[PDB]
Amino acid sequence: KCSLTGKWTNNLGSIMTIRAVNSRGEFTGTYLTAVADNPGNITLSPLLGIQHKRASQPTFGFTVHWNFSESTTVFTGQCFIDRNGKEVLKTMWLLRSSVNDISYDWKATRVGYNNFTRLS
Amino acid sequence: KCSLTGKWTNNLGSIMTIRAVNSRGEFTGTYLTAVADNPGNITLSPLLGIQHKRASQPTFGFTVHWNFSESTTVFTGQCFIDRNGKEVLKTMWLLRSSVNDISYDWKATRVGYNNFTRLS
Amino acid sequence: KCSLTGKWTNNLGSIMTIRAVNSRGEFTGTYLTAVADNPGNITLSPLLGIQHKRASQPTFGFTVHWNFSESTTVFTGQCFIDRNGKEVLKTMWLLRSSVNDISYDWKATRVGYNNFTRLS
Amino acid sequence: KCSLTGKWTNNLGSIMTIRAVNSRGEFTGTYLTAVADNPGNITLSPLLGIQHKRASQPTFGFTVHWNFSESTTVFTGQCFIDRNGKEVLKTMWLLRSSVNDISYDWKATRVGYNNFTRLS
Ligand SMILES: O=C(O)CCCC[C@@H]1SC[C@@H]2NC(=O)N[C@@H]21
Ligand SMILES: O=C(O)CCCC[C@@H]1SC[C@@H]2NC(=O)N[C@@H]21
Ligand SMILES: O=C(O)CCCC[C@@H]1SC[C@@H]2NC(=O)N[C@@H]21
Ligand SMILES: O=C(O)CCCC[C@@H]1SC[C@@H]2NC(=O)N[C@@H]21
Repeated sequence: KCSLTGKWTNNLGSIMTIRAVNSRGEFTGTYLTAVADNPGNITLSPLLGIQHKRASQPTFGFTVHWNFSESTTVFTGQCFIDRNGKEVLKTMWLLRSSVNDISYDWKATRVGYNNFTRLS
Repeated sequence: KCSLTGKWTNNLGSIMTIRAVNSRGEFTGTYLTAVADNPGNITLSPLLGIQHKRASQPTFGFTVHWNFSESTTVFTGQCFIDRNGKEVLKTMWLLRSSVNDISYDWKATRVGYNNFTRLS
Repeated sequence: KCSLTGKWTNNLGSIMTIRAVNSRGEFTGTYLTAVADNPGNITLSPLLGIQHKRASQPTFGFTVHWNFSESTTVFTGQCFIDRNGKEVLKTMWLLRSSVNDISYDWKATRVGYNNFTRLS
Repeated sequence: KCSLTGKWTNNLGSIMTIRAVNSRGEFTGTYLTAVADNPGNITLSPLLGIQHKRASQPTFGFTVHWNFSESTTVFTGQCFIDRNGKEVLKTMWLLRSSVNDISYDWKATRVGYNNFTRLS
């Protein structure tokens, strides 16, 4: 069974650390992004999410509340286990920026991908 | 100040309730989707997320762990307040399906929008 | 049968004209966005796309080459007709910005929706 | 200057062939996807798009009209040139399925990425 607990890195070099997954599938953790709109401001930021519990290759989602900007990212994906037991998270994300008013909403959401593997 | 705690409906007819937002911006709630891949299976599903606390029109994200499928959705957006104090959540979402192995990952993520308004 | 040829407006106030659709489903047209990163620079921009021909409610895609920035948008969606013969294009888009090198690629793609109705 | 003319493969193994880019940046080509909802049906399919012309690392978009389904995909991205002259297309895509009526629109759009490099 793939659990999100542990430390992961992604293809951009970001690191996240996920704590214990509870019996509902909820987890917390931290996220250190390698990149940002203003990378001189980056600080470690909290995440909160839910994975499925029964599945060996669960889907999941989490939210990162950036501690250094007004933005928020959500990630969703699936944990896959290889025939050799190696785990990969395949994800996609939406990065929501804060805009001044509803007339600017159209420009507020970026999209992308990230592949994660275990640090150790 | 635009608040997330309370009862919301979206443009598809789905409803959600969001409980008290704590000092870290974290919240839980319950989501009733009006639509699904298999709508005869729909059950109430928990959500867990984080909003920004200081901002009057905060960005936020949350995860919905569907209790009736192997899928997961994440929503991100911003809470706007107009001149008369009417709130709207402008959101975008990613809906992740479970696929059998990594070679099917390409097809696993749907995207869309939802505009939420306060029930009553 | 839902036709794309003609003049459309979307929920942001943008307008487009689409010319005759050929036997292969290919079409050209002109797009006037109501919004931009630098709205003082907006000029009319060409579009080029393909729809399905046989379907009464065809899917389609088109590219807009912005004539006033280095960005490009793609739209995809479906043309629906209701009981009274009213057409709507339900679309989603990706807006690609130019970045300096591949290390900035992660931030280069915005996503959103647009609903179009026929002008007159 | 990166021109999209030539043959490319992506990370899923798909192949596309792009013909001459005209002075407006328009191009046609063909796309042989490695994967599909029903891979037993895959046939070579046409594409039509636009790239920017002046830029050495242009943004672009194109539409693929699948010749074996009612779906359409759009891709947008940028062509990057390395310090060694090697070219990569970084893209993201929206895959629009045909649904029966507007009430199913919410489930009709998949999203993903693709990285392309030159065949030869
Ligand atoms: O720029 C900000 O204000 C917040 C940081 C955003 C970093 C994004 S989240 C999606 C992508 N994946 C990462 O690991 N980092 C970037
Ligand atoms: O179909 C499933 O297995 C889970 C339900 C998915 C419902 C989606 S989430 C995005 C969109 N917004 C809604 O309120 N419902 C749909
Ligand atoms: O800002 C630019 O440089 C180009 C204009 C982008 C306008 C976008 S495309 C998606 C959305 N829908 C519209 O009608 N306009 C915006
Ligand atoms: O399944 C279909 O009806 C049409 C084929 C879709 C193939 C998609 S397009 C996005 C992704 N990238 C590829 O090279 N192939 C898949």
